[PDB]
Amino acid sequence: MAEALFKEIDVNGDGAVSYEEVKAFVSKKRAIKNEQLLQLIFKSIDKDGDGFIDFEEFAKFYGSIA
Amino acid sequence: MAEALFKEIDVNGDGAVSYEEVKAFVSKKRAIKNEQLLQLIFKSIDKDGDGFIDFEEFAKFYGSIA
Amino acid sequence: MAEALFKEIDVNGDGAVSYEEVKAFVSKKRAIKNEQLLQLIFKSIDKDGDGFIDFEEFAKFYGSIA
Amino acid sequence: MAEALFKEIDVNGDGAVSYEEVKAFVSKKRAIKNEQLLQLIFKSIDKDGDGFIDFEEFAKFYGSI
Amino acid sequence: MAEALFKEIDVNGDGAVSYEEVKAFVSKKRAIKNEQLLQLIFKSIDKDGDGFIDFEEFAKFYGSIA
Amino acid sequence: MAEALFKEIDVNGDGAVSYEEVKAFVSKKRAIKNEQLLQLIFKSIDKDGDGFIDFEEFAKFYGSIA
Ligand SMILES: [Ca+2]
Ligand SMILES: [Ca+2]
Ligand SMILES: [Ca+2]
Ligand SMILES: [Ca+2]
Ligand SMILES: [Ca+2]
Ligand SMILES: [Ca+2]
Ligand SMILES: [Ca+2]
Ligand SMILES: [Ca+2]
Ligand SMILES: [Ca+2]
Ligand SMILES: [Ca+2]
Ligand SMILES: [Ca+2]
Ligand SMILES: [Ca+2]
Ligand SMILES: [Ca+2]
Repeated sequence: MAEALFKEIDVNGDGAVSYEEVKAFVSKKRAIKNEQLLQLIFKSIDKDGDGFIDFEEFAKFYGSIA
Repeated sequence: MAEALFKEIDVNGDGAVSYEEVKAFVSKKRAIKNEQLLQLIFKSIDKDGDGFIDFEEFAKFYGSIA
Repeated sequence: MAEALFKEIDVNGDGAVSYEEVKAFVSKKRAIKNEQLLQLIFKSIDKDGDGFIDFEEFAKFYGSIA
Repeated sequence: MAEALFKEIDVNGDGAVSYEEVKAFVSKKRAIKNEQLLQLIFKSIDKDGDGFIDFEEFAKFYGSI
Repeated sequence: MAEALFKEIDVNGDGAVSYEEVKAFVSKKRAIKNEQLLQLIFKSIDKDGDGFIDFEEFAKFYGSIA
Repeated sequence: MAEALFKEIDVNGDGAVSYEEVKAFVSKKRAIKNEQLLQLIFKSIDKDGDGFIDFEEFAKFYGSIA
């Protein structure tokens, strides 16, 4: 929704989005999306869900990128 | 023109472009392009040209993309 | 192979790949690839192999973009 | 909003987002973005707003970029 | 070292890799990688494995990306 | 140079660059730039300049990046 996005970009809440706030916001979103993708990928490799990739989980991932 | 393009990369003026000067140039050019693009987008949203994006301007922009 | 790669990624040598480890490795590898490509490009201009592009080399390159 | 977003990827209105609709939505969204950008760029070069870039306009623009 | 990859690129078996063979290979590999990634994302959201994202599954996804 | 560029973009030769012309050109130039880069890489691997990569050239390249 238009209103919430505005409030999030407007960090100093003065009701004017500056160029610097736009730039910060775009960088922040890009960072968040890249971190989300990497976690999604990690969780896909970590079959047994324990937070680590063992050598057998790894080996399976690696043969399968084909 | 040839000299001018070389001089732009050769930031310490020694008449030779080092590998670090190439890397720095490739970064600077990419950063300039991204600034230019972002500034252009910004200016397109900033309908009254006052250097800031107000909620009204922001709603008009959000609405006309999706 | 998978083995060597697992070892490379497992920087702390504890036999497990952590998410922090995956992040480090992805950043490392991205950086290496960029550096390889920029080196390959630089080497193709640096015709005498001395580690600098001189103006003559530059003009041979600027001259040839066809 | 999750419904708004869902209802948009779900092109055929069957309440199910297929893999093909994901792939199409991703492509569509990429296309629209690029077109919008190219529109802005063009407009920025076409100072007099006549719908064409003349060599005078192209020359200015070739200045900065 | 490199033999399997060279043979995979060298599609006509002449013991040479041509520019067109390299190009066809790079495109082929890029197409498969983009497919594997998008499939991975899809599958992570399709929790019941039925090949569709239903509204519950999607809301869990979109909610989970904050 | 600029006029050479402008004339190249002005496909219909009417002295004006249209929006359709700009679109046509961006796709063209994108394609050209991607070919040019792949070409530069290829040429760097093809040490003997016969226009083909033989196995000993390929192995050398592969080793250099491994
Ligand atoms: Ca503000
Ligand atoms: Ca695990
Ligand atoms: Ca220098
Ligand atoms: Ca304004
Ligand atoms: Ca104002
Ligand atoms: Ca470890
Ligand atoms: Ca040199
Ligand atoms: Ca559907
Ligand atoms: Ca004009
Ligand atoms: Ca061949
Ligand atoms: Ca499902
Ligand atoms: Ca024309
Ligand atoms: Ca050769």
